[PDB]
Amino acid sequence: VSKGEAVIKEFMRFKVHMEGSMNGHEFEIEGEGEGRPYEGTQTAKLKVTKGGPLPFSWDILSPQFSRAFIKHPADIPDYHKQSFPEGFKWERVMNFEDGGAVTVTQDTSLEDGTLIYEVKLRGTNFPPDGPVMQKKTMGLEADTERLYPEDGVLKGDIKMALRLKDGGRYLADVRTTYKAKKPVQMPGAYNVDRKLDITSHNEDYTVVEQYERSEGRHSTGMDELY
Ligand code: NA
Ligand code: NA
Repeated sequence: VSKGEAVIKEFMRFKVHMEGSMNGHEFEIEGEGEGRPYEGTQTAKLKVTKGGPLPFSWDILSPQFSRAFIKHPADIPDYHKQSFPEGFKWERVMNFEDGGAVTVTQDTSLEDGTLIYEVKLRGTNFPPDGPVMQKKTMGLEADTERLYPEDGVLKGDIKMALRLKDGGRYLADVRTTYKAKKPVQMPGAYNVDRKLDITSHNEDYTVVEQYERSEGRHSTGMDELY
């Protein structure tokens, strides 16, 4: 626990705005959320404000809507919670098994006690007849982010799996750098286990609600072939 880290309260709200494009199609999202940052739980309500109804799966967007809301055991310091009031940024690459590619950048700030999220997304090389652009996915399976500290940043990697409507999994590798806007006490390497659910949506996905539970843990031990 660091001095000033109690600016992240037991209950916190956020506002989010995304500007994005998928295979050259521009869109925008606006939303709001809330959660229990020390319990690792949160919800959000998102609305499509431009480019709707989206001609692609919501599951591409859902992991882009909140790093203050991760539970930690007592001996893993919270990189993101310590970054306040200044906050942090992140830079992500998603590489899908069929060659779809997504670059995402994000800014997190704090204004009058509310967390402010600005997201920029560019997706390219999605097969037009693939499960993303045909809207044939059915949410994210629970996954694990392996995080390690380097040069005052955190580097994360996720083996991500989207459920397919017709059965089976559609995989991605998701690599992200997380960058505090000031120096903070760094954790060791550790894992974040996560389950993100779409709890409700209107028929055309112009209004979407999501929930996530995120928990930090140690690894038990890595660079093995099998
Ligand atoms: Na998160
Ligand atoms: Na879901």
